Order: sequence, then structure tokens, then C-alpha cells
Amino acid sequence: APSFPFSRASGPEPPAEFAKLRATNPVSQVKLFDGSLAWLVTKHKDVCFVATSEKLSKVRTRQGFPELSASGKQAAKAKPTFVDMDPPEHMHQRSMVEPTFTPEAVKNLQPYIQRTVDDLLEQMKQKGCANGPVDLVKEFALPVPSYIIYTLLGVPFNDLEYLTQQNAIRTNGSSTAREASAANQELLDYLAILVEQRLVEPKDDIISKLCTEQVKPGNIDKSDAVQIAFLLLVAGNATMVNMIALGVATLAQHPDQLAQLKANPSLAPQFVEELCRYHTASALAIKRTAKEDVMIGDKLVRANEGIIASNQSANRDEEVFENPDEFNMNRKWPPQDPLGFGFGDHRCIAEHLAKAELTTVFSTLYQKFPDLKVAVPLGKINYTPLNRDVGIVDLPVIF
Ligand code: HEM
Repeated sequence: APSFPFSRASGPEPPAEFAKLRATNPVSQVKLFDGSLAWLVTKHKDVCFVATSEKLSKVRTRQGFPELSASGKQAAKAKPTFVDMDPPEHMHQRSMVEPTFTPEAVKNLQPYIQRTVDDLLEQMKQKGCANGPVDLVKEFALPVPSYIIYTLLGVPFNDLEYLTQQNAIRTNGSSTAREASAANQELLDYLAILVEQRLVEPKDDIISKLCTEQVKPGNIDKSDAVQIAFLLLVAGNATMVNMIALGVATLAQHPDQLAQLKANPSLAPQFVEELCRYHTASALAIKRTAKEDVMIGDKLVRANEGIIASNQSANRDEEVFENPDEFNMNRKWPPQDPLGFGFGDHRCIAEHLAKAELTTVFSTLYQKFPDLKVAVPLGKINYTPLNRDVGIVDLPVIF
């Protein structure tokens, strides 16, 4: 059994293993860091099955849950939020914060998302490129999703800049285990004081909604409000940052695609759909443990055995997406949906928000900076380490 996670074939490419497994052994065993053996499913068909089956569990306390790292094994001991719950506890807690993320709620947030993007672009323009390109990640990719989520949670405007750097420190590569931990409790501590304020003086934000609708009536404890809020902050922020930078690099890599977008910003949604398919920036989140014997393909996964469903592999499934390894915003989509945001009940709560932010960024960026270009040779782009999810650390640009 090969050790998993697999290493990306290269900077922007998924692991070379998926393609061969998909063709020769769709459902197979891999070995985790601690010697454990888990099942790895690679076909779109099987990934959807794993993501919806009632015979599979997301509870991390269950022996056999596929933890990918030592640190991950230690994080499993904390009190769970809906992300690690099975029905009916899952939807019961998830429905408490879901209203802000529905398609219509997100449609009403468009004017705000647009202004945030416009303001950040202007700030970046107000420092030019005086014999010095700017890092698109620090100046734009990072602030955009951070300010938005922080603002929705309830953080006052003047605190956004500092809190944005703190959250970034948690997931930063050059961060010690000490500074990452200090950043965590810093964010948690701030969220606690915020919940106290919103209990006294509630307002229009996710925390006030929790306090007024769930905390006060005794539905959940204050610590729970802190947990869910913290979950909403850390769950997909690092991912959004990478998706934005990955989108810019991809347009740099296919000038023909960029030309079409510049000529018609209306193509943004299609570009985003292909981007979330082609670059599956969150590839290790669909994991389960079998509650009972279940047959997947020709294999039979026994009770208490772990399963990892690769949505990244599923998104390159030749059986579903014709010419999967080709990035094409003009591609004709099949009836089966891409799995960039997961599938089933645990499908990303912020999928519509994530897409709205990306569409806003990509329908505005090149209208503001028509001549925007990566300042370093494409082969020199600083991608995240090959054994981690796909992303970009920094991205030098001139405009
Ligand atoms: C483009 C960026 C994003 C990508 C590609 C992404 C991807 C995913 C994926 C693959 C899952 C796993 C779902 C499953 O188990 O099937 C997920 C879950 C989740 N995401 Fe995102 N996500 C993104 C942004 C966000 C943002 C911005 C937030 C926060 C507002 C967020 C919050 C969550 C939460 C809380 C869950 C767990 C939902 C549940 O278990 O019911 N995600 N996301």
C-alpha cells in the first residue's frame, strides 16, 4: 500500500497516482502516517457514493477515522461542531448558521462583496509598481476573503487588518507551532469577548444571530457560539486565498482564456466553475469511517475501516469530464456536478458565498488592471509544498 497523501506531480498539478488508479484500481488501499490502512476512492461515481451513504460516519472519535497527520490526531479530541457530526445532530447545528449562506442571502450581499473588492483593488493601485511588483496574495488575495468573513461574523472595521494577519499566521508555512497556537487562542479569545458584547448589545451579524436565537433561549452554550464562529473563520479562508491566486496564475498560463475574460467579464461564472473543478484546493476533506460493511465497486469496506474520497481525482474523471486535464472556461458541463465543494449533507456551507466572491474578483480584476501580469516566469511561481493541497504562497505582479 502506497503512503498517502500523494505528492502533486508538479506545482499546479494533482498527484500522478489518481489517473492510474482510476484506470487500473478505482478503489484501493493506501497507508497513512501511523501505519493504518484506509480505502482511497478515485472515481466521481464512488466519491458521490461515499459523500452521501448513511452507512458511513464523519465522527472523528470513531476508531478507524482516517487521520492524515499526528497533529490531526490530536485535534480530534476537541468538542465537535457540525463539521464532525452525523445526522441528526449535524443538520440541527448547521441550520443555526445556514441562513446567511443561502443563495438569496448571498445575492443580497453582492453590493457589499463588490465594494470590498473595489476598495482593495484601489488600495493596491495606490502603491503602484515603482521598480517593484506587488505580492497579489498579501495585498489582495488574503484581504478579500478575510474582511468579508470577519465582517459577516461581526468584527468591527478597524480590527480587520490585525485579525487578518493573525489568522494568516495559523496557516503560514514559516510559522512555529508556538506562534500558530498563540494566534489560535488570540482569535478564540477575541471571539469570546465579541460573543459577550453581542449578548448585551446584539446587531446584524452571525454572532448576534447565534446569541439571540440559540444562546439566550438555552439552545447552545456561549462556548459553542465561539466554536461555530471560529469554525466559520478557519474552515475555508486559506482555501479562498489560494483559489484567488490560483485563478490569476491559470489566466497567466492560458492567455487565450484571459483574452476572452477581458473581452467579456460576463464569462466570470464559467471561469470560476472551471477553476473550482480544475484546481481542487481542498482535496483531503472527504473522509469517513464505515459504520457497517459496505461494498464500493469490487472491494467491500468493513465496519470501522477508514475511507478517503478524493474530489480532486473525481474532478479529473475522464468518464465524467471530457478532456479533464484541459482548463477550458467554455467547456460543456455534464449533468453530474463538479466536487470542488464536496457533496451531500456536508457539502460546503459557503459554496455560494465562495463562488460569489470569486466571480466578483474575476469580473473586476482585469477591468481595473487590464495589463496585470505575473512578474516571474510561470515556472518560478512559488506553489505550496507538493505534499499539501494545491495553492500559491506569494504571487508577484505588475499592472
Ligand atoms: C473556494 C473555497 C472553498 C472550497 C473549495 C471549500 C471546500 C469545501 C469542501 C471540499 C468541503 C467538504 C465538504 C464535504 O464534506 O463534502 C467544505 C466544507 C465546509 N466548508 Fe468550505 N470551501 C471553501 C470555502 C469556505 C468558506 C469561505 C467557508 C466559511 C464561510 C467554508 C466553510 C465550510 C464548512 C463550515 C464546512 C463543513 C460543512 C459541513 O460539514 O456541514 N468553506 N468546504
